[PDB]
Amino acid sequence: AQNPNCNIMIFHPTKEEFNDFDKYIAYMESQGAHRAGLAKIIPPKEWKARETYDNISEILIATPLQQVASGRAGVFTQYHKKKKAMTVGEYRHLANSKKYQTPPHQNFEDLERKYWKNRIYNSPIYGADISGSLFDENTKQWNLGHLGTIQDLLEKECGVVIEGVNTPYLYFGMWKTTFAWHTEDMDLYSINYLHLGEPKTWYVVPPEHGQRLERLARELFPGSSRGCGAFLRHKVALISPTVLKENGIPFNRITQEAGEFMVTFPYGYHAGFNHGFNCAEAINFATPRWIDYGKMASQCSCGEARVTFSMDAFVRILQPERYDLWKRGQD
Ligand SMILES: O=C(O)CNC(=O)C(=O)O
Ligand SMILES: [Mg+2]
Ligand code: NI
Ligand SMILES: [Zn+2]
Repeated sequence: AQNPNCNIMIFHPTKEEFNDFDKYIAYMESQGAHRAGLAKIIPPKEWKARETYDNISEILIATPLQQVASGRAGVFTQYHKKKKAMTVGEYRHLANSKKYQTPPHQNFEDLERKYWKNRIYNSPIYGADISGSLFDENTKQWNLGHLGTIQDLLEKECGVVIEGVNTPYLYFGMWKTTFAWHTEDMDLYSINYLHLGEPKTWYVVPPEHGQRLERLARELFPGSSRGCGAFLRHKVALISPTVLKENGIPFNRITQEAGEFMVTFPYGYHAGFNHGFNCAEAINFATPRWIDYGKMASQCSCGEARVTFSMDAFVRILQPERYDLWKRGQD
């Protein structure tokens, strides 16, 4: 078995190997990359996502989210308070203000220590979940707006044509902005490209050990667990690496820098934080190997998780027994 310790693997494809996206994902999996739940892909030196980022300031962040924490430094939840709209140029100036800017630090490890010590005492503002793309239309390789759609993959594997579309999302971050512990909708893959700015640190649990993380979460968030049998779908819970280590939960960590891709694999729980002002683009995708994970994915039916239009068909076809209850949650 390849990669039996479930380490995060880093890949350096050549420009020739960067042509065929599906084939390269399959290659990474042949080397055991999926066992980690997360892989890094460094593009060939010939490749670029677009020519420059000099003209992005007028993009609108319609609903910036202030991420307010509750709990203790290593075990907390966050809620999202909606703020007034602002442009990317306004948000960058805010990120760089004395109130929000990254503190002085020695290296990524020192900054990680400061994040876990101090995150709860601040409320950073995240420009998350903005439909759109920063890839140039002429970028032919690993263009996250030109991938094969999940609806087409389901149709190719299973023969059933379904409604829905699959488009990318932009994330504008600042110091301490946080993504809570989660797997993707319907335990899909994700791919994330860090277009510009400061790094993003990731934590990940191997898919084979995801249920260990879920059992810890039920212990640590006992009211949330009584409320919902899949409350990590709410995407609000944070647990620090120190707490994971104290409870014996297998996990790994890695820092993504500008110009790098990350791929998350089906049922790979992940969480993390931004180091300073940045912009990432991400989208979900599927392969043949995903189908069995989609059929088994947990679902929130309490009403909190509320998701996209296109998830309806995935539940309806892959999980017909659950469909009625899940849809009640959505309505
Ligand atoms: O970048 C973020 O805030 C969160 N991203 C992801 O969870 C992802 O790409 O799967
Ligand atoms: Mg602009
Ligand atoms: Ni994710
Ligand atoms: Zn729920």
